[PDB]
Amino acid sequence: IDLGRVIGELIDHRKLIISITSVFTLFAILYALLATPIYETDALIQIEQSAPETALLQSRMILGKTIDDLNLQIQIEQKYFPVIGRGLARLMGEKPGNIDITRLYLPDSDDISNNTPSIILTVKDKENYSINSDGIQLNGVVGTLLNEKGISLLVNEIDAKPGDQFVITQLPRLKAISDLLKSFSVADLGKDTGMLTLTLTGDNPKRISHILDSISQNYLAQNIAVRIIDNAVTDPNPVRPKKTIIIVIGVVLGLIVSVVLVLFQVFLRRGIESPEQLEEIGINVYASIPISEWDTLLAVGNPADLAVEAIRGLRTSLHFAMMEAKNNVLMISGASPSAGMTFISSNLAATIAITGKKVLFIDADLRKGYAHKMFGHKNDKGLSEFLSGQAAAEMIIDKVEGGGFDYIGRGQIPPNPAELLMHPRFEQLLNWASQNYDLIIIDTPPILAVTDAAIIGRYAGTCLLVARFEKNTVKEIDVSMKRFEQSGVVVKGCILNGVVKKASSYYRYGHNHYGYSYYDKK
Amino acid sequence: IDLGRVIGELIDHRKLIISITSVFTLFAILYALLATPIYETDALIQIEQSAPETALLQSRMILGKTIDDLNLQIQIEQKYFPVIGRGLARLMGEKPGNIDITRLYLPDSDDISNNTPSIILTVKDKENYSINSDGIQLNGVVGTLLNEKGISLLVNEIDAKPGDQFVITQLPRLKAISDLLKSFSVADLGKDTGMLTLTLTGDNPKRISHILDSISQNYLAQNIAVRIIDNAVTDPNPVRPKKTIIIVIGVVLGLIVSVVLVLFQVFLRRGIESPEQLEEIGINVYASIPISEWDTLLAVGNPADLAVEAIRGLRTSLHFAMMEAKNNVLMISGASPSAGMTFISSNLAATIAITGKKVLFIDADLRKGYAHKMFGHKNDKGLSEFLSGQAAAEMIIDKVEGGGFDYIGRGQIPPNPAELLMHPRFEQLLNWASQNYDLIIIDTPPILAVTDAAIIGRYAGTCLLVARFEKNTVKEIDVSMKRFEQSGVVVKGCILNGVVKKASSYYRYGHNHYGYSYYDKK
Amino acid sequence: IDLGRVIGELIDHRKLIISITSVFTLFAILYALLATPIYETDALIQIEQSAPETALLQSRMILGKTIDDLNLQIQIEQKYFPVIGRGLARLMGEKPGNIDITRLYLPDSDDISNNTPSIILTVKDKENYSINSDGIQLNGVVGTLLNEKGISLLVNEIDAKPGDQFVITQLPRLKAISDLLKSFSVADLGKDTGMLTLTLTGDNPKRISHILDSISQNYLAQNIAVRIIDNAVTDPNPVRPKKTIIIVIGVVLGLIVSVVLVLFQVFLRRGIESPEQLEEIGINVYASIPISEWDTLLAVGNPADLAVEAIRGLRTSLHFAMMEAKNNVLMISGASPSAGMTFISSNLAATIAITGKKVLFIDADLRKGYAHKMFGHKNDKGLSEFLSGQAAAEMIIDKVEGGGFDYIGRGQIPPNPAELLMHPRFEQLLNWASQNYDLIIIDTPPILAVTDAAIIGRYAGTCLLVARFEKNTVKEIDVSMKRFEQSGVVVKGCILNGVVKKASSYYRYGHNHYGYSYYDKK
Repeated sequence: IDLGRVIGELIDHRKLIISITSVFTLFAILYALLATPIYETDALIQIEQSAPETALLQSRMILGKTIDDLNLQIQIEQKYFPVIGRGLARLMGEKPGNIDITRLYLPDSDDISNNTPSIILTVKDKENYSINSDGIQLNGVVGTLLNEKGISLLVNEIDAKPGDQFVITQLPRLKAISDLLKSFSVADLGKDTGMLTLTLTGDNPKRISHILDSISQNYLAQNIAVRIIDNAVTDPNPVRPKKTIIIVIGVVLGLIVSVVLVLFQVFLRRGIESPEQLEEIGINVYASIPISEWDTLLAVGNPADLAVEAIRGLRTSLHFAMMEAKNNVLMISGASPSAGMTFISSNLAATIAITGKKVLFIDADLRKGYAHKMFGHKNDKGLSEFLSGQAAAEMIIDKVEGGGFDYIGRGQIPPNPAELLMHPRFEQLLNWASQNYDLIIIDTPPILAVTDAAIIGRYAGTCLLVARFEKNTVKEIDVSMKRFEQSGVVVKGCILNGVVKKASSYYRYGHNHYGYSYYDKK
Repeated sequence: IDLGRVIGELIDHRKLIISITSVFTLFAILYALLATPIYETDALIQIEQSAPETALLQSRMILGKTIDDLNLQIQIEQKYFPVIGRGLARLMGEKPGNIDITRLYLPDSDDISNNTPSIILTVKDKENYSINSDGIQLNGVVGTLLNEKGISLLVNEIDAKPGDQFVITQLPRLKAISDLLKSFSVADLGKDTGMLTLTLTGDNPKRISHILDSISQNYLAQNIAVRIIDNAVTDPNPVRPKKTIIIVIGVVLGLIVSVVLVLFQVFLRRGIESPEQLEEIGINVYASIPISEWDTLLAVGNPADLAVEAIRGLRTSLHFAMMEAKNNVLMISGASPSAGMTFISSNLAATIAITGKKVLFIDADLRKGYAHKMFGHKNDKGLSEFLSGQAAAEMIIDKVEGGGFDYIGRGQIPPNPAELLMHPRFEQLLNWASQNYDLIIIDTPPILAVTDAAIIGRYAGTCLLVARFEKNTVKEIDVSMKRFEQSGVVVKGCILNGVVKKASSYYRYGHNHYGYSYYDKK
Repeated sequence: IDLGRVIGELIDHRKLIISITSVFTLFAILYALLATPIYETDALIQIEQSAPETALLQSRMILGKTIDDLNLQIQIEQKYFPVIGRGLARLMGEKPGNIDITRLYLPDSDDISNNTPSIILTVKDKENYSINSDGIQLNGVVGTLLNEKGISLLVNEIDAKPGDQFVITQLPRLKAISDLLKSFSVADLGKDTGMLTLTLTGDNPKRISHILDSISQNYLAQNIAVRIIDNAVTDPNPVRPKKTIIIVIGVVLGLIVSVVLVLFQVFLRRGIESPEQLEEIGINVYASIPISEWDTLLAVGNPADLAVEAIRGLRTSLHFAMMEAKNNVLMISGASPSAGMTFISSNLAATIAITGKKVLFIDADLRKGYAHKMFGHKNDKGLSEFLSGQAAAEMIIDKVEGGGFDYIGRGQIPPNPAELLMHPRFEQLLNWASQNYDLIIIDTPPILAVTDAAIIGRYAGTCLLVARFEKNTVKEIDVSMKRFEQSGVVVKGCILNGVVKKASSYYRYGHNHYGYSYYDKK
């Protein structure tokens, strides 16, 4: 692989790459805008050492005094049902509702796991409120304390709108200490100075400054039984989430994921990429039919289609290739199902019939042939009925309206399709057809599925394989040709079908084999 | 090997990989959820150095005082018969039963090895209990102490349900010290500060906090004859087992074990992977029969089977390959036993007999031929009886009901099978059969087992080998062909049997050689 | 690639390289000249340690005293609508207007986000001024304080011109401290000395010296309740923007961007670079027509053109190449549209007609042929009308005035162009034309677009392909020739059209294939 190859692959997979990168960036931006902002407050303490003082500041004695003074064991959180309800409410300009509680004694369930009892407070108005611990409803008012059902609660100064719910947890003293200790850090900043930098993170900018002031003052009173230089102030710019580094990572992560997925699809695909791959093995490619964007025949409904023009090129190439053959019978056989053989063979018959030639189309796919459905069908007396002996040759030939050629349907699906084609009536039909027509085109099932095409190929003077652009493999075509040759059927060449324009073909090889549209635009 | 090869191997062995990875993850999750949770309590001590104080804290003098104060030599464990009975009981929400014992004097067996005497206490109710040391049953009550059979026991406040057994061990003082010392650790956390961080691990969160408080207080009283800043509190989140790192290791370990086992099976397998391996040595492969999911013949019970369609392809390939031969006798010989020769040869005779040809099936496997059992048999007068001279040719030919062809059974297993086939009656049978039939198909034993096929191959105009997909080796086929050629029998080609769809074949080679199913689904 | 190749590529892409480098340097110079200059003032303090004194200097206590003394919370900025209005005003010699404010109390909106209220002061004259916070207009005079609409303002000594607007923000105390702290740095400069180097950056050289003097004096008074050696003086040379390193980076960045863009265009282009690329595949190139700087024919309006001289070379090469051919019919077919086939074929007919030969020009591009428009047309009865049978051969032949040869127009665009060319009237026309003319030149559509040229090529004794210099690929030509050969049309060779002089061709190959102009300049 070279620079041209990888750049062509990027150009071809640009849509997948952009989609993956864009969804990654969207997730990164949604995270950076919905994650709760965490502020950081700092303070400065003058020590008259400071290494044992650092461990004393983070001790449960100093921090425990802060939990008790500020009631940090009363956890109050705004209620939001999703994991994004808090982020989007902040985006919508909704100010976070807050309630002040000074006394909270829950019945202390203290079960196997839930050591943190919780209730749900629903704001009814500015004054009164409701409480539901486990469905037990209790109505309370600011001021008057509540002592009912083993639940003591004192809510002061409800600052919110009616309908706001609040999860009120009474976490144990050690947990409240452990939460404060996890967000509280102490540094020396000079490693020799008597200066300690107390920092505290949290989602509430005002609350974390009151806590850090309490920690500094409780440590101050404890030491005198030291100087506070800078009291705790909260940085108004949140330190997390760091939006820029999250979005940039979302871009880089989306890009590298896109590349490795594209790099795998390039290294794992085995389908045909160009007619050159077939010609490298010695397989003559007579036409490359591009994908048509469009029950009528394409060569009649849209004669100017880019696919029909490539079929006209096949017509002229076949005319020079079909001379010096045994007979005027041309067999067309896809290598795999859904290769587009009936698309090519029926439109090829149309492009040759308009040239004034008498063409007979034989849908000899007794298993899955649908040429009768496509042309309009008196489905009785098809090819099956003729091979079985219950129909004459003149009774199975029909004319296509949007055609120009005669066509023979497969008939009713026989139980022994391969055995019917071996009947001598089949060769007698082709010998009779070879005298009343200029060209006989025969659709056959794929040789890698059944052997029907090998039997029919014995009576055809020219045999062509139909390969799908990306669905069929080069070796798949080579096995198909060798299977025909093993049964005495020489394949004249292959027809690549369903070619799509790709930039990687333009850089790996010097051509894309898609075809130029050519008309005066009017 | 390339990326395509390894990815195809992963796709083919995905079931083994997923099974191994899933059982590894299941074991890891069962360990992470059944291992007893171990909590960690910590304390803070202020030293006014601290390096000799660390060694004094872990001394048997300080720790020995703790063992005596809290009776740590009385080991009490809830009784569970399996290694998982404690884990699952905790999962089921069953609270662990605990009993308080203050006096435990066992008869002190002190034998060669068991220096730790043990008894089994069975809770009968809230008040009384039972005791069985070595089968000697003793009934005791909370309160009143027990002095019987040299066993002193004082159980206080039994907190459990009736039926809970308890193993009560009286371990020596040094062992109790060694157990505490193993879970007790001392650190300085500043390497200069007078701060010591005493930590203690254990399965009981309340007990380890009482022990660490005792250690701190016994060290405190001993030093004043120092300040305890933070008393021992237990972290409610267990430090072990670390579930996430155990499960993630279970995933990674299952994956790497799956890969190396798959990597060995890929590097150790020698069987045929595709018909290309045979054709690389110059062995013509006339058909690749896929594995049929299905005593009737497959070509009659299910004519539309994917295996029968590949046999129809063999029929058309054989017709073109059998012309220009000496006679109409086709010999089919597997390279190894259970290669599927009789599956192919009997179904091939059916697919050719429906074409209106007279086919004779000769089961010339006088050792293990079971064609008579498969078709319905008048087992008397088979091929053996004819070669021995006790049966006429017209008396050994039988007709298959679900057939269409005539068949000759092997007969009774002769003592000299190879010698019977050398009798001139065998060639006279084939010369007679060659005049009353269009094709004679002969089953023969594998040439690498016996020489019966080499003898029969002298009279057959066409000889084909049947190879099993993965069971037979390429060289195994090459040795079989060369052994025939060494005896004057030229093998026309090979028939690969039992092909299964594999993604690795699609990436190593450009084709899988399995065959496309082709029918209108109705 | 070698030194010659890369140097030739640089010479050929010199215009793109110079343009990119020049726009990069222009942006860098505009940045270096429009970015606001930032001055740096420094002071020297003598400490009698200095490590805790450094942290005390940057404390909010010392810096907060400076904000209050100098009213640093009153932010005054000259109003400029663009991001360059301040830079260019400084370039134009306009001195920055400044107003002195001592009292600023805004109504303190304090909404969700905007914690910094702002107003807009518009200077009306030396004495009075106007104020608009949110559209509310207020008129004030220097001296007399304003207390209206909850806005307290005291503006002293307006030094500006009437019309100058000023954004007056009252930022919070912490923000003003954070802005000063961000630009204030303290260093020791000896790491042991009692010398502290206080430095302060800012856009106002006089203001930053007053602030740093305040910081030094507030720290001096605070410490005595230390020696100031060097009072704060501002370096008159701004420390930023560093113009030289910005411009030099603009040069280097423009160069490396130019190189990588040129390096990609060289590695991504696949078009033909020289006639040697075609001859390496075995394609005979009979002429290389250079780009002509110029509805008349080029070979008549400017016979001395460099393109016409190369066509005269094609004429002499064709004369030697067209002998020993079946007939005197020459077909010319571009490989892709807009290849210049009609430019070459019509001018080639002119250069051969002046030699006294009778030439017939057949515009057989029934889809997009415009030869009739170029020569002057009685558009009725073209080639289409003749093939359809509604026009005689003698009625479709016309004479070109600026010609010398006869020409046949395409006629009205037929619905079946490819089918009309297959009519036997086409060969009868050429057989008749071959007897009344010395050479017949036939324009045809590109073979990679439609098959019209393959049909016409069957009756032409010589067939040539027209390749565009850079638009067509070598493989594109090779596919075109093989498609003709697949239809029984042998292409005699190719004609490279639109060649442009390039230095890289002179270094990769030994020639540029552009052609030397040759005339006596008079």
